[PDB]
Amino acid sequence: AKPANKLVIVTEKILLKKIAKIIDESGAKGYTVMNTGGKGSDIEANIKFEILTETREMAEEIADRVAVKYFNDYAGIIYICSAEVLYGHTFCGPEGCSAWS
Amino acid sequence: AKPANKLVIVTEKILLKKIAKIIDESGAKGYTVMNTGGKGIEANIKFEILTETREMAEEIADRVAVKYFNDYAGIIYICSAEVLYGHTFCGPEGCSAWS
Amino acid sequence: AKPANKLVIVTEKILLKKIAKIIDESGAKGYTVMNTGGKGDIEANIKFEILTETREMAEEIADRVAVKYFNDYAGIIYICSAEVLYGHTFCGPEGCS
Repeated sequence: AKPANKLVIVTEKILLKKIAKIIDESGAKGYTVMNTGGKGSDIEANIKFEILTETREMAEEIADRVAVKYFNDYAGIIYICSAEVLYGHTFCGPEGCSAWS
Repeated sequence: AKPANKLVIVTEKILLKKIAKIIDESGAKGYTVMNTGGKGIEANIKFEILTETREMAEEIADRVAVKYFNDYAGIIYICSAEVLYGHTFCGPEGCSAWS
Repeated sequence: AKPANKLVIVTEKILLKKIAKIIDESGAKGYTVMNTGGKGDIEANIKFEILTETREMAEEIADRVAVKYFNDYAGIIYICSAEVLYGHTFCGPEGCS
């Protein structure tokens, strides 16, 4: 297994393409996005991005860049979880996630 | 970053408003909720709630489970998280960036 | 609370029923699945989340999904720690004590 940070961004849907561009420019290999309901009826339609990164640095760079650009003006939360990647051709490369020295 | 507990509730979709009322009364600052599927594949719902303490998370879990989960299907679990940004979660002071 | 392993699988939507079969055959008690998007334009994919009482059960699901599909279909599998607080099926009738 390969260590990873899982970065989660929950914010306004209008920001979808701008945030995707930031993730793309970061070096992260990819992302998952989903429609959510958010209360922060007063439920509103949000989006949630999930990004695995190999380093905590990469995750903080994405978080910092999203927040600095948008979070004065738009509601949002960004948080980080630990994770281990078991399989993932792009994340782990072709040697896979359980290579030996 | 600020430590958080992430409380997840997966349950029947008919309980959405009922469970949202409990979360709103708890003092948690917000929640996300999403439409999901479970083994029937039948439509259900998933809430995710960040709390500043484990006690707050447990109080929400206890109240939801006792009120509904002896009558409706539901599962409640908790994970650790660290919050980097969040005006409402961390407050106007921010998420303690040098901690 | 009961310690648990949270296994997540993100893969192509066409695989939904075939992955669900592997989860069901594993001994896992159930799963949540959702429609998601991935970098494409974004394109549609699916995400499963499965809680298991042991690590080896999670890995057995991961290994079986990757060996059958991941030479031919895109996919990522990862694992997180969790604790279950309430869950009649996961914890048994005594609860998650």
